[PDB]
Amino acid sequence: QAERMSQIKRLLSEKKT
Repeated sequence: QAERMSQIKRLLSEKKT
């Protein structure tokens, strides 16, 4: 729900953390 646990899995996105 949070942009936290999902954030760890968006390493494939263009430029996100």
